[PDB]
Formats: sequence, structure tokens, C-alpha cells
Amino acid sequence: TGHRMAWDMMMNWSPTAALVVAQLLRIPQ
Repeated sequence: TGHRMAWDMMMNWSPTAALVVAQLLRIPQ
């Protein structure tokens, strides 16, 4: 689903830290 910036949001390239940042601090705090 999604599309519309999937191309640089949903693509799992190698988000090595980003999947971590997702758990750490995916909010402005």
C-alpha cells in the first residue's frame, strides 16, 4: 500500500540504524 514517497520511506534498503531510531526516538523527544 502507501506508494506516495514509499520510494524513500517504505523501501527497506539497509536502514541499519533507522529501524533502531524507529524504536529510540521516532518522535520529537
